[PDB]
Amino acid sequence: MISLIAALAVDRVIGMENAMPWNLPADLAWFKRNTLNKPVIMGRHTWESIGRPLPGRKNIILSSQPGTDDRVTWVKSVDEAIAACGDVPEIMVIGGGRVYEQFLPKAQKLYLTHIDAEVEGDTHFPDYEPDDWESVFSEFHDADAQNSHSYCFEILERR
Ligand SMILES: NC(=O)c1ccc[n+]([C@@H]2O[C@H](COP(=O)([O-])OP(=O)(O)OC[C@H]3O[C@@H](n4cnc5c(N)ncnc54)[C@H](OP(=O)(O)O)[C@@H]3O)[C@@H](O)[C@H]2O)c1
Ligand SMILES: Nc1nc(=O)c2nc(CNc3ccc(C(=O)N[C@@H](CCC(=O)O)C(=O)O)cc3)cnc2[nH]1
Ligand SMILES: [Mn+2]
Ligand SMILES: [Mn+2]
Ligand SMILES: [Mn+2]
Repeated sequence: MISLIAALAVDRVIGMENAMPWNLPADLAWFKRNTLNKPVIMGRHTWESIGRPLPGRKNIILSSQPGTDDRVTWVKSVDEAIAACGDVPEIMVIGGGRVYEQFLPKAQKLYLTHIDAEVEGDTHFPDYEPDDWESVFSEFHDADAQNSHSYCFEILERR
């Protein structure tokens, strides 16, 4: 099974200038809990944005060019990325925009955080078709002293 995990600001913005400008510790904790002990697939730009391997996960990087770091696994196509995960119950696709586009048609589950924040961005999560997806979990949180925007965790499953 393939799942996508992402945090979206208003208008599906996910990034600006190869960064995420907000800081929501509760959402990073949600990301870690839902990805730990699973393989994670990311594109090269997202690898550079994170800047280090994510511990406790098999890190698989898509790039058309040879890898430059043997602490992670480098692959050259979507099918190779999936194969490199082996026989696991759930593969997590962690972006960015171009990678989400390619894996969305193959995904059974979306883990989305909706952040109540207006962000100028240059990268968006794909338009998906709402009729294709059932909401199976949602949890709203008001802003607090640690998290400066309200946010909603949602899990959707392909109908
Ligand atoms: N809010 C969130 O949840 C979230 C999550 C992830 C990322 N982001 C943000 O998203 C932005 C990065 O997204 P992006 O769309 O620019 O880039 P991306 O999807 O992270 O990376 C694209 C790169 O991945 C490689 N690639 C993708 N598909 C491939 C394929 N089928 N075969 C081979 N290589 C492939 C290519 O690398 P080469 O050029 O080396 O061939 C391509 O240039 C940043 O702003 C980041 O902060 C946000
Ligand atoms: N909901 C969500 N939020 C995100 O921030 C996110 N980020 C990415 C890609 N970028 C990043 C950037 C940093 C870290 C990171 O530092 N993660 C630590 C945090 C642990 C914690 O804060 O409790 C990790 O070990 O996962 C992960 C992904 C992909 N999907 C996402 N999905
Ligand atoms: Mn092929
Ligand atoms: Mn197999
Ligand atoms: Mn806000």
